[PDB]
Amino acid sequence: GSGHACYRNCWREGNDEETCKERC
Repeated sequence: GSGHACYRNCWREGNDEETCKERC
């Protein structure tokens, strides 16, 4: 769902895992 969706876009755009785990 939306957390996962968030996370894939966040990673896809170039952000690291620690950033995208915090964002999403």
